[PDB]
Amino acid sequence: HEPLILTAAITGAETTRADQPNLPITPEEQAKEAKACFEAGARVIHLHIREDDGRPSQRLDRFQEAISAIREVVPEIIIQISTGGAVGESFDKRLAPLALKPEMATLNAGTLNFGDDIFINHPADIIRLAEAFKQYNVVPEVEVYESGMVDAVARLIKKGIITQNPLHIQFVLGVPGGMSGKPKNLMYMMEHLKEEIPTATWAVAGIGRWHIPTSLIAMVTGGHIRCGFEDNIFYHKGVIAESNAQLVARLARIAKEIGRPLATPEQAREILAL
Amino acid sequence: HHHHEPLILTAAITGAETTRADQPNLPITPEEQAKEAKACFEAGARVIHLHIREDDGRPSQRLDRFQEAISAIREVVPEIIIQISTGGAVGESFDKRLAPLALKPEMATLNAGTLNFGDDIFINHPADIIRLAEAFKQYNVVPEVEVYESGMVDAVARLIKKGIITQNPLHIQFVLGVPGGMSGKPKNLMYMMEHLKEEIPTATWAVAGIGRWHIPTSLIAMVTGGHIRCGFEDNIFYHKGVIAESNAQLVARLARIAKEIGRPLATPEQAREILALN
Amino acid sequence: HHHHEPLILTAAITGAETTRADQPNLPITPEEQAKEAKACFEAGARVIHLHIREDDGRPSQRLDRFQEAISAIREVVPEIIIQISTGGAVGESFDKRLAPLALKPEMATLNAGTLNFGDDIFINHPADIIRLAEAFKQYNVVPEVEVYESGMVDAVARLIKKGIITQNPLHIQFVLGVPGGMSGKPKNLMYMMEHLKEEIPTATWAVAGIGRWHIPTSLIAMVTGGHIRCGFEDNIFYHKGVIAESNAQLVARLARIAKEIGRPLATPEQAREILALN
Amino acid sequence: HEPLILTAAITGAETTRADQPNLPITPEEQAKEAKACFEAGARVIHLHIREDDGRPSQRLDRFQEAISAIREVVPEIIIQISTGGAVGESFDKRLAPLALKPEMATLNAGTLNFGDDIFINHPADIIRLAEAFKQYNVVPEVEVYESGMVDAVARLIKKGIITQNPLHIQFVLGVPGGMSGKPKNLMYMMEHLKEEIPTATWAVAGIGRWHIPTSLIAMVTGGHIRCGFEDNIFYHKGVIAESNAQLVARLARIAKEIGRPLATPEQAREILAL
Ligand SMILES: [Mg+2]
Ligand SMILES: [Mg+2]
Ligand SMILES: [Zn+2]
Ligand SMILES: [Zn+2]
Ligand SMILES: [Zn+2]
Ligand SMILES: [Zn+2]
Repeated sequence: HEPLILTAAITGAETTRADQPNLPITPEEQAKEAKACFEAGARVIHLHIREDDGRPSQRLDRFQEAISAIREVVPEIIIQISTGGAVGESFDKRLAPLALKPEMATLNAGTLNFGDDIFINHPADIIRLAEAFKQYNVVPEVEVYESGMVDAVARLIKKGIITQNPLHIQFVLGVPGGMSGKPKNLMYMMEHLKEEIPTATWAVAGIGRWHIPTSLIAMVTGGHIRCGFEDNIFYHKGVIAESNAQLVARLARIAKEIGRPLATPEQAREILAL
Repeated sequence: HHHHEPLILTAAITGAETTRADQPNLPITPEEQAKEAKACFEAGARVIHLHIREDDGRPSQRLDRFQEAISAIREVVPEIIIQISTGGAVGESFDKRLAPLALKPEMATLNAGTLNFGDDIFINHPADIIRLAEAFKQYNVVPEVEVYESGMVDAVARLIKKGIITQNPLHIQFVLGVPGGMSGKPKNLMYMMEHLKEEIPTATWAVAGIGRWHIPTSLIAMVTGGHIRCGFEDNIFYHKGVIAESNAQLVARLARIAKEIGRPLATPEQAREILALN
Repeated sequence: HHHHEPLILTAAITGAETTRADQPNLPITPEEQAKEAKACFEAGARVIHLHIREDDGRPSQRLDRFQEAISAIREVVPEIIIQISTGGAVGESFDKRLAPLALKPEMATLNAGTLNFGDDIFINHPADIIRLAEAFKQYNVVPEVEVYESGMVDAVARLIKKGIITQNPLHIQFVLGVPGGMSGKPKNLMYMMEHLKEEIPTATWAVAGIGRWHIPTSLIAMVTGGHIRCGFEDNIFYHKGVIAESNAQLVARLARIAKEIGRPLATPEQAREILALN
Repeated sequence: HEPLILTAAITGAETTRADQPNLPITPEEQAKEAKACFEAGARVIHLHIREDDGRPSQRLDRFQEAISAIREVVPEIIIQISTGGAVGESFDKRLAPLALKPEMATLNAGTLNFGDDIFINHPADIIRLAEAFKQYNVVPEVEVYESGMVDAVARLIKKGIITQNPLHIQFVLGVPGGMSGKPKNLMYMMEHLKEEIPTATWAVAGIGRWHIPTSLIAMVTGGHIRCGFEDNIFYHKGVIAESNAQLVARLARIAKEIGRPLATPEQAREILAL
């Protein structure tokens, strides 16, 4: 019965147009998808940007273009920019777009092996990013891939480095190298978070095949849900999705079947302390 | 992966306690139960969990009335599995609860313990559990073992060790949300499936969520390989404060959610195979 | 951190079922119980969970005999907390189980549900649970609420919501390992403490592990802030196949383990504060 | 009732002689400590080496000296060499001592932030180390700091990269950056491992204040236990330990109190598939 906030992670850094022909790459494509997602029930867009050639971008001008396009089509949507970017990107380039003063942005809470590579978040870089969030008055969404990252975040809170309260945690489950999205895991994580950061709220992203199991557990445990091509390009096993909005709409339908209302924009901002 | 695990839906259409005053759509007579069973089957149900009533709504244990209901359902929907309750109504004698196994249904419930049950006690004395287990062997009926608490899993495992229950694979029905029993919160259903895997590794399972626990138990079962029971016996509401129109309406919602997520419904043949009814 | 959580040890010295034939060292008479209570206190126990017996070993509920035992224990060890059982023996009437609250002990048990209990049923009808809860208020006695299954936690939480139990903080005693109840495996004790934290956030807890579950429950409790019950009522063996020499021997082992790990034993004053007995 | 294998991690890479005056640094000191630990109940020594000045070493000659000294005092002990070394050490230097053909050695299963630094185990380096274990016929002890590392190891098993069965996993709990040693966590990890790698055996190391909680849970769940100055220099809060053997002996006493037998050398080798 608690409202449900749906996030659409519409582009990401890695997904190709060859694999997912409906992948939005340009600001205009991203705005069109954001409108469809909003109408389907999404209240947050998790935003990565691309150059026209499809390579990942960290350019401030390009971020401003995408943010402006999305805002103009759906002024009420929450635009959450990524500070993760493409694995391997320099930390300075990942941090810089906070200067655009978005409403929300991601804050990655640890390092992990990530497929064939390593997604690096050095402890000193986490601290400097956390300080930049404060300086630009941006509300973090803290990305957690493993149990230990919750404790790490709790220590940064204790030290006064992360002062946001309530803090919003995004469990990102199913990375090869990170915690999987099996139900035991999501239950463990929400309970672990409740022990360590009792006032934190949470959402879950389930990569690939973990999208459905994470979503259905979150539905009935008060959690919020992320979906989209950044995490999963398939609507069913072996069946490419038509759009990010198709993925959002399924979650909206399930919420309607079970009687869990979707958050209004106002409710989403209240819950996320925006 | 859920795309490869057939889902068995059970409709517990009548029960012992639900009233026509609370749920105007409650099926009471054999004819009414047959009609509802057919609609439930068409909506995706493969098992009916059957209690019977007299025409005036009183719970019954009579063998003639059980046969009337069984035959009515079989005549219109022979494909569905008719699972007889041996739990019956509040305070019923154990003799009357056991007797209908002599009708040789495909399946019947075997309650695995005693618990406080609302304002009363649902009594299953250890010696009676044993004689009921013996009756399942005598009459060649497959049990569905009803579990309301952790310790009932251990109790069943002891009966298996003692050779009192030899059915393998054994089917366990978690019944969660009784006032006096374990609730249907997600932590609990996760705990129970994992506990069952430790104690009875080859057992299969279903969950029934009483009242407000219907939705949480169903969605967890969807994505953990469990099977799902619904129906007026357990829950008369489609949403909080919104009475369900029929048992089939409840079944159809579960079928729609399964279809959304790509989990196939068991065919009658698959339901019988999974439950070891052939 | 365990170095800062006092540990309350309870000795359940006699019980209703344990026999002198199995355990030659079992204390039966008030004098024997007093001697054992003193030795247990010296070994680290702060609470005695008291059942009484007639001289021939039969379980008793008589108020004159309860007063005799209580007084005998108080005379030699006034510091120990004497917690009266209201569970009593197999099949005992609820009237006789309730009556000793009129003796106004510091603490008494309040059994939170019915369960199969070995070959019998331990009956706690919902209406009787309520009238016992009412008696705790009438006689100004603090309850220790005995929980054998998950659903009993929910039942207690409902009585708190209804204002039937107003004791706060409430002390819960998990009793794990009864045949018919939840076992004392580590998964279970972890689940139960976490479930209790969700449902009754301010409750404190202890664990009793019947038989082979004594060691697993004790070591988990040591490092999770729980308190620990031991004694012949629950377990007559020091090791598998090795009879315990006394209840104090069991208490002393727990005290030694606490000392090894640096967890302090509660003083009598701390035990009373924690249990809200002042 | 199942036998208990105690491991003594006697030296490590970071502990100083100033903080723990009884820290063994030289091969001779390490041999003396190993004998005392063996007599107290230890069946495995987890071995890091130091130069005489106390800096961490990866020199093959120095490893051979330590291995020889320990072997000569207690021929029956199992000598498990570390391939973790000091955080920041080159992977080539970490891998090289496998050429000495020890009975067992550690195999770190992932990257994590580790205090102020990052303990790096690139996916390609994990693979090459796993292949070297096979080439030198060394049995791994696989070090796991987070849930996701279990899945990662399971994938390497599926691919035939890790073929050891039964595989021995060491949960290392309490690193700042890794999973903590709280009871919920250890219970979760043993159950998660049972789901993902059903025939694996396990031990736990609890860093610092997590030594006691991890040990007592392991005692009664069939797990094995690591202790020692590498992980914890305190016998009680604020009370420096006298020796690694003191730490081992407490665990032996608790095992004796509860009736869990210590593994004989033969039993330890059987359990660990040596
Ligand atoms: Mg399109
Ligand atoms: Mg010395
Ligand atoms: Zn992203
Ligand atoms: Zn029924
Ligand atoms: Zn008692
Ligand atoms: Zn090491």
